[PDB]
Amino acid sequence: RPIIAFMSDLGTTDDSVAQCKGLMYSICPDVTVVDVCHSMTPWDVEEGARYIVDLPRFFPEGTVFATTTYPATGTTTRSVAVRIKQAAKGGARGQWAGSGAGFERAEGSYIYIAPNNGLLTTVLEEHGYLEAYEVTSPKVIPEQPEPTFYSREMVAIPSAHLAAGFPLSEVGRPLEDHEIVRFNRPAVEQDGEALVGVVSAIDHPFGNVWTNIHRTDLEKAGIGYGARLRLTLDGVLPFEAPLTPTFADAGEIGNIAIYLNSRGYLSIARNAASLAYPYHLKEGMSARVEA
Amino acid sequence: RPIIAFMSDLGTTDDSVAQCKGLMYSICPDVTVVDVCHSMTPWDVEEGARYIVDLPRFFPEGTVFATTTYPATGTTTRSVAVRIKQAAKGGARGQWAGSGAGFERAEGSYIYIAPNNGLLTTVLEEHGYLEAYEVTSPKVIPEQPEPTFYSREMVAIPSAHLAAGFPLSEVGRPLEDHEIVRFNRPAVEQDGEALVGVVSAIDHPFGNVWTNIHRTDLEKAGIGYGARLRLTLDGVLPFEAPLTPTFADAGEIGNIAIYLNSRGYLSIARNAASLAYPYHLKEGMSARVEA
Amino acid sequence: RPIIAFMSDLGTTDDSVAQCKGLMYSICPDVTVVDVCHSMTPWDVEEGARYIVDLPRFFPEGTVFATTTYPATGTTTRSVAVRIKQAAKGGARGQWAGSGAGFERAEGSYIYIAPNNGLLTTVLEEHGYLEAYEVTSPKVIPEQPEPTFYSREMVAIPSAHLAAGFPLSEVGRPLEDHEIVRFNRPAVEQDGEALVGVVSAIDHPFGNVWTNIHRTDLEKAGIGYGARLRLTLDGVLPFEAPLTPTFADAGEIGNIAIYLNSRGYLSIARNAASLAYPYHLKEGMSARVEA
Amino acid sequence: RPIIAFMSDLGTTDDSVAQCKGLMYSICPDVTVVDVCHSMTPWDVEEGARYIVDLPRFFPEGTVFATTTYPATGTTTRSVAVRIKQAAKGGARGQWAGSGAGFERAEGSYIYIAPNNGLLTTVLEEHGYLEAYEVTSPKVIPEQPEPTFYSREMVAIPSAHLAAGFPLSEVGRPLEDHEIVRFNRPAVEQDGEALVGVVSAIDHPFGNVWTNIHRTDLEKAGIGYGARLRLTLDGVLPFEAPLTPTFADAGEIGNIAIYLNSRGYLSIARNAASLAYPYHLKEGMSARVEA
Amino acid sequence: RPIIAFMSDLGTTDDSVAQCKGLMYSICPDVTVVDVCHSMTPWDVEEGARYIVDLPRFFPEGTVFATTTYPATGTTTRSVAVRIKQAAKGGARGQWAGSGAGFERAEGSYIYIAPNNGLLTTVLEEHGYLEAYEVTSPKVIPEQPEPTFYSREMVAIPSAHLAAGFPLSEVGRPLEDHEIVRFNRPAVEQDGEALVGVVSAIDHPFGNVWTNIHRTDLEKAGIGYGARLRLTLDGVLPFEAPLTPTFADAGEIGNIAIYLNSRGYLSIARNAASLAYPYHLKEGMSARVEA
Amino acid sequence: RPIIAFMSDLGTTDDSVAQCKGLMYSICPDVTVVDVCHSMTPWDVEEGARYIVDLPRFFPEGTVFATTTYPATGTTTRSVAVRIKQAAKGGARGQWAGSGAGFERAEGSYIYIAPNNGLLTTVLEEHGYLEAYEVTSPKVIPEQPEPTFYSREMVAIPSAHLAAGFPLSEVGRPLEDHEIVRFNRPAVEQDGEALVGVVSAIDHPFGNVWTNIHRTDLEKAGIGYGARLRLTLDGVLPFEAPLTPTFADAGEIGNIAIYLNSRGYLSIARNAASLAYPYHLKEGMSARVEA
Ligand SMILES: CN(CC[C@H](N)C(=O)O)C[C@H]1O[C@@H](n2cnc3c(N)ncnc32)[C@H](O)[C@@H]1O
Ligand SMILES: CN(CC[C@H](N)C(=O)O)C[C@H]1O[C@@H](n2cnc3c(N)ncnc32)[C@H](O)[C@@H]1O
Ligand SMILES: CN(CC[C@H](N)C(=O)O)C[C@H]1O[C@@H](n2cnc3c(N)ncnc32)[C@H](O)[C@@H]1O
Ligand SMILES: CN(CC[C@H](N)C(=O)O)C[C@H]1O[C@@H](n2cnc3c(N)ncnc32)[C@H](O)[C@@H]1O
Ligand SMILES: CN(CC[C@H](N)C(=O)O)C[C@H]1O[C@@H](n2cnc3c(N)ncnc32)[C@H](O)[C@@H]1O
Ligand SMILES: CN(CC[C@H](N)C(=O)O)C[C@H]1O[C@@H](n2cnc3c(N)ncnc32)[C@H](O)[C@@H]1O
Ligand SMILES: [Cl-]
Ligand SMILES: [Cl-]
Ligand SMILES: [Cl-]
Ligand SMILES: [Cl-]
Ligand SMILES: [Cl-]
Ligand SMILES: [Cl-]
Ligand SMILES: [Cl-]
Ligand SMILES: [Cl-]
Ligand SMILES: [Cl-]
Ligand SMILES: [Cl-]
Ligand SMILES: [Cl-]
Ligand SMILES: [Cl-]
Repeated sequence: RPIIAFMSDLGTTDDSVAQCKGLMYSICPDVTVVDVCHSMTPWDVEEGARYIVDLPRFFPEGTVFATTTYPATGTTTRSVAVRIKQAAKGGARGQWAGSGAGFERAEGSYIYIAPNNGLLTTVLEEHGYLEAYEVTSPKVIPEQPEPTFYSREMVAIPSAHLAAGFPLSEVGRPLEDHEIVRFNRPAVEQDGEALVGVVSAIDHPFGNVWTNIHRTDLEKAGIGYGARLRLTLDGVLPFEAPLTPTFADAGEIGNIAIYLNSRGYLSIARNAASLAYPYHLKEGMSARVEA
Repeated sequence: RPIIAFMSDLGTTDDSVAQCKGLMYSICPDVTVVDVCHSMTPWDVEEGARYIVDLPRFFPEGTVFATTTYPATGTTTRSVAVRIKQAAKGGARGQWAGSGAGFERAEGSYIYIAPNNGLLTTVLEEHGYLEAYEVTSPKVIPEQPEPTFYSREMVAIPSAHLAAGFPLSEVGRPLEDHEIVRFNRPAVEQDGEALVGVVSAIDHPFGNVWTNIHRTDLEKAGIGYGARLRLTLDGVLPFEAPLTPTFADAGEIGNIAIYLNSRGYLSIARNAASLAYPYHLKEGMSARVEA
Repeated sequence: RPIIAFMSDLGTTDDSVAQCKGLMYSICPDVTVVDVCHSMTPWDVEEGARYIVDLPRFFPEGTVFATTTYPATGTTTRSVAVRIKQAAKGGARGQWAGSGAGFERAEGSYIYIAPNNGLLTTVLEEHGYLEAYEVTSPKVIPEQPEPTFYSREMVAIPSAHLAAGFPLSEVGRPLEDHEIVRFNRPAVEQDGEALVGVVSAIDHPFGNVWTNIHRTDLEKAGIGYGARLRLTLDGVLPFEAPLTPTFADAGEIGNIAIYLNSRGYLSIARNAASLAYPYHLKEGMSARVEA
Repeated sequence: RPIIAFMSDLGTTDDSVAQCKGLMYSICPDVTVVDVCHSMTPWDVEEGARYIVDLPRFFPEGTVFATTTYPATGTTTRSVAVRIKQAAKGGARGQWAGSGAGFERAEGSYIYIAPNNGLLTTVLEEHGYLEAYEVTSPKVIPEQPEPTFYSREMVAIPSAHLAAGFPLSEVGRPLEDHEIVRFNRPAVEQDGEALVGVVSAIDHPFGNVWTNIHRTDLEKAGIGYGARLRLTLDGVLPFEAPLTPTFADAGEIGNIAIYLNSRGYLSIARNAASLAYPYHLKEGMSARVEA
Repeated sequence: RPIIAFMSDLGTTDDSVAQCKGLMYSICPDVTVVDVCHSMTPWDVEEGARYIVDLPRFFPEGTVFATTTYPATGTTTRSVAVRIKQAAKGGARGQWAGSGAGFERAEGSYIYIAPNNGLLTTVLEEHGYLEAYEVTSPKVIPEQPEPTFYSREMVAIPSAHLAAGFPLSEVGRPLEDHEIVRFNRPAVEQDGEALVGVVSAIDHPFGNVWTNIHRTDLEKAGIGYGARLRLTLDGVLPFEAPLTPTFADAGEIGNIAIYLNSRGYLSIARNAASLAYPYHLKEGMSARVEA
Repeated sequence: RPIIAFMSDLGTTDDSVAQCKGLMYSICPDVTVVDVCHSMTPWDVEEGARYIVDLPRFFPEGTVFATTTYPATGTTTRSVAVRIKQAAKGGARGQWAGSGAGFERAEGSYIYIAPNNGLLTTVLEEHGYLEAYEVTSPKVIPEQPEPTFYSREMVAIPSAHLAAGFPLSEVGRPLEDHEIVRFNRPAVEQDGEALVGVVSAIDHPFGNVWTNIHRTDLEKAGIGYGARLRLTLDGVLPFEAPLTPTFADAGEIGNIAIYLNSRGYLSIARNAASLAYPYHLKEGMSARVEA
């Protein structure tokens, strides 16, 4: 029962992902391959990062995360394979996932394999890591890798060797911290009483609006449930709602809800209606909150 | 070899379904998770119902159906879990599904777990039920459920415990019939000789048109295969064809076929062309039929 | 550990695929069902063949390929089931898939089951076959098949039996070669010294442009890597670049790459930018290439 | 130098308007035909009234306003022709139009000729009338009018006669006030101290938002220039700004301006940027304003 | 008091029409320039013809029609200038236009000037002509015409000289009939009892549907006002209504009306709703009619 | 017979332009008002400039050009009224407009009145000017101008006083050169043998592609008709055609034509087909030409 959770930019409109899965079953016959999603904006490492950072706590320990967008495919670049440290609690409150008090996950229990292009930036900062390796061994990758399909050659193939029990430390040399590429994560700016950030994503298929203002940012300003907030979107939209746990707390259908989403971030929405879709609100718009 | 069949409004554009699956594999190591679909219109209980009602006869006995759109997520509402009575024949003819004479399914062989918001209305009407329970036991749900993710906390998680052998009767107290929420199903109206109903769904990806006029409505009007019919849509666009078993019976490509779809309902299409898409025909438009 | 790899025109918007899968697990409890894709243009047998021709070398031996668009559903037409001969190398170069030197596949190791409507044309061409059978036995298909769902009745259901070790030769009588329906794939012509083909596909989600001009057409025109090419699309949009192994060979982000794709065909792209989407480039547009 | 100012739902995509104009020049060789607009939503009598109510103070005395949407063309309905009383001041302030102190207009100086379908409702309200006649005389309309072109037959043709000095009282019998069809224009209500109206128009091509909240509603709520206002559109999008004379009062390009428009109504805009288009704001959406 | 009526494909999005007008006012100081329309599909001679054929009876005698789409601009081609014979009655009934009994127009009273590219095909068929000349004299056209602006050089300019009194016979040599280019007009075909033709135009801005089935085609089939008809469009969508003079005869708003439009052609609409726009009905679709 | 040629950003979808025209006929009863166009992108002074720079040679001397986009409406800014110097030849060759050798225009014969916002930048540089005045006199503008309608108050009103014969020098004080606001006109860059500029506009309704590379730029490189050119659009589209006078010179319909447009600028198009529309080519894309 080893598991590979597969997140790519290959789409679901042809056999690309299927080619990867075939090789995964060829290499690790008893594997379960779980699709994260294959629908990310290609080459957008910051977005792919979002789909992979919250994963470990939800999976049984020993799960391998094969995560890939590879614009540098067919170059001398090689992937990185990391064993993370903290599985890490998540959500609005910061807790373990599961029934009861949740399923506590041990440390050093998940492997991420990805292009060394910054895709694992937030995984590394939010979980830490115990070890990190360049993926170079002809035992886990092709000697002649397909120039335009490194998402298969350099992620999917070796992830299945790792899931079969190939020793992580044998995929290639240890990587020093600085050799692991990171993208810049823009910071939430304290601006007087206000916290100033950005709309980080539109929560599809609902049209909810997610910000990069985390619960840790809020509580450092002393903002918890009940706080009457002004959340200004796009510079000109001063929404006004108390912070509430969930959508229905806005009252009637269509009413504005300000809440902490399931990833732990300040968000805004309408109760059982779309906020973002009718007004064509977008990722990257400004987002400011204050009491 | 347990199965959970998972129908949600979570989409496939981020890791939401994957989080649910990870937890299901965590609780039930031997489980196969089968995706039904995740693309339904959020908060549309009637549409979600369409995707789940026809499923039992196709699945092995003991299958759990985890089915969720959750607009009341984070409120005091709790899920219902039901053991259905009859697996129920289906199709245009009413038969068991599978090779040969079909696979006959024993009574009481499927469980649905769902928000108690009306999603199971047509499940209960067409399959009946033997027992129904409120889902409240912290052995099957989180002690501290994520306010905005009840689809995972109150459906995916306890569905995996049920797959894993947790006694159905122990999830919570029994629910009496009037405690199970139901949506209203508009009836097919008789109008002299005409049967008057609705376009219930556009059949994607083909653009066939499905009505809520059932084969039983037709055979009580005396209408059977070979009958010449006038089927009028949106009030303005009429169509004339004999009633035929299939699309190619219309003759040339693009010719109007009027038929019974695989769910047992009167439908209209073009032979290997799209009907709905060029004329922008939509669900909710009226549908009138008469010999 | 039997595998069924499943390609259809059923979509992922309702329960259609799940109904097939449920019957697959019913017949073959052991089975792993792998989705290829379900998003193909309904009834486009050439597009469907594209999503299935390159699969075998990637999969474990014994894999059954359930591949289906069925616009003749409900007619006297019966499916064809074939055991292919060569797994066949693929790629820009022509190699076995996998780590190290790749994994060689024994001959006669895969079964395709599909409508006899030409969908397997390129599979048969590129792989050959050892045996081909009409699928008629009530042991593998329903005695009374659903008229509008032959993709389930005549492909999905019998594919699961074949995965379960049902003898291929026992599905029905042998089919002679002339009874296996084919489509004609237009040839790559020569206008003087230029190669005149077609855009065979837009490569989603990247927007890359794929032509029907194969490696072997290039090498018999004396076109090798490094050759400066003019490629004109749709008879008006000209593009110029060396033939290179990959996208990054183009240099700056956005620059034109002319390359061989992972399927072995002359393709054209922007480096980590979309070519097709901004210019609304389409499958079926002409592609001419000159040195 | 007679003038006919011409407003219709005829469009500018075929020869319809030119056919009317040709007949106008035929009857009144002297005439100047001025287009108001021909792009109104067909059959929307409220929108049409908007394009004609503010015209008189701008035009030379004696001007005939040929104003027409005619969804009842071809019926026994006959047009109404009225001589209005007050030319009426307009604008954000309420002034005469023109250079210096403006040009005063004598009373009873303009004729409107239109279908008796409510199109002149606001014209009659804001201008009053001295006389109103049914248009029936064969001297001014065709003996056998084109059934589908009453905008020409019953408005354009008789308007040219009236421009040519045909006696208004001789077009047909006097109409009593109750025989002149009106629409009801919804009032601006008061929810506590907030003013609750509607978006009356998107102001093309700028994308400005126009409400039905007039200067006089503002001044009887004690709202003057400089007052800080919260204006919410469609029940969810909030905007905040002082009431100012113009767009540039907002400051930076893109900043919210809340202002009185040239027609005298509370409006909202971005300064030299579009407000409506990015947010897909629409006529008919609710508008609430609070101090 | 001369008039030039100006129909072009120049659009109204820049100064192209204004340049033409300036020159027309320059040549003919006393002229009124009446815009017909400028929005026709460029290079569509058949569509351009529709906008000009019905015009003469509406205009004063001596009017010049300057009508131009010019794909052969800058070539050796030269315009044709024609004095038509009969002004021709029109409408659904066939009558003179105007008040009273209509304005009867004398023979030989209108000139059309146009590219000799077939634009005047239906002008000549319906009005006849008395004389036709090639436009070549440098007294009416530029000595050095702008290669890409023949609509101005070879139509607008000489149209103004003709308005200004330049002898028609002096523009260039006479053109014999076979020297005047004609487009082919597909005939209305008889098919048993049905009349089979085409959707000739969508009637913008309303979305009414116009066919090329003339009233004469109807009255030779015995069809008159009150006849119950089945009118089928695009082959698939049929419609049933009596033939009525106008829209409101269909009864309720949105009801199907089948009528004769103001150009004398069989048409189909909804009563004060759009037919074409919701169902995306287009010009070129087939149209079949029968009692 | 005085003429006002009116170019605004007011659109044609309401009565805005009509309000201006009414005041024009009120102030100058014998005026002819010619519409240039009212469809420019609001506040885009560089585009408005394009619609007004080529005008004078086409109009009779003494014509007044009322040209306006006024984002600074309701501020202390006042318009500028200029008498230009050279009427200026135009077109592919640089010639006078009209029949024969064209209509030669005297110097000092046209007045432009516009916002002092840079709209007259190219008018001034291509025609020069003899005098320039601030428009401030209450004899030609309102004492209380409508804050949001300066296109009427500050352009349309005083243009009609000027057309009536109000002395230009009496509208307000003389303006020094530096007080006349100019926008930056980016230069065509000589880059080796290449001329490097930009796509200046899409020529609607055709989809022709206009560049800012003028005939004077070309001939300074020695490029005339016949020159085999490479015109690279958008960095990646190396079109190849000889420079020819007109579209048809490309040969068959759809073929690429490179030519000098009627404004004197290097352009590219297809013969009687659209270049820009199918490929979504846009203003502001790079444009490079070379031999
Ligand atoms: C939000 N869904 C979780 C996935 C989400 N992308 C996340 O990562 O938190 C869970 C459930 O919330 C419900 N939901 C989502 N948005 C709303 C909303 N605005 N109002 C009411 N219910 C909502 C949906 O029915 C869905 O089943
Ligand atoms: C209709 N498909 C079943 C899924 C469908 N949503 C259902 O629930 O019945 C099965 C097969 O019917 C074929 N089909 C669907 N619509 C048409 C049509 N209009 N004409 C011809 N074939 C069709 C498709 O190729 C598909 O493989
Ligand atoms: C191309 N992908 C393979 C699937 C493809 N449909 C095929 O069948 O070859 C593999 C990787 O190539 C990368 N890729 C695709 N297109 C481009 C491009 N135009 N520029 C740079 N990288 C690209 C993607 O990030 C993806 O991870
Ligand atoms: C608003 N225009 C008047 C027509 C308007 N439809 C009305 O009836 O008031 C006049 C001038 O105001 C300017 N204008 C319009 N909207 C804006 C805006 N949002 N910001 C700055 N200027 C604007 C335009 O450039 C135009 O020349
Ligand atoms: C180009 N038209 C002039 C207006 C243009 N906006 C200009 O300012 O030069 C003049 C005539 O050229 C013809 N024309 C324009 N573009 C093409 C083309 N690409 N191919 C053939 N004819 C064309 C049209 O029919 C039109 O009547
Ligand atoms: C149809 N209009 C004539 C122009 C038309 N393009 C023609 O050439 O006949 C005249 C009047 O008929 C009315 N009209 C047009 N279509 C409809 C319709 N479908 N229902 C009711 N009234 C209509 C319009 O309001 C318009 O003012
Ligand atoms: Cl929604
Ligand atoms: Cl958008
Ligand atoms: Cl237990
Ligand atoms: Cl739509
Ligand atoms: Cl059969
Ligand atoms: Cl498109
Ligand atoms: Cl009548
Ligand atoms: Cl919209
Ligand atoms: Cl003369
Ligand atoms: Cl369309
Ligand atoms: Cl076009
Ligand atoms: Cl676009």
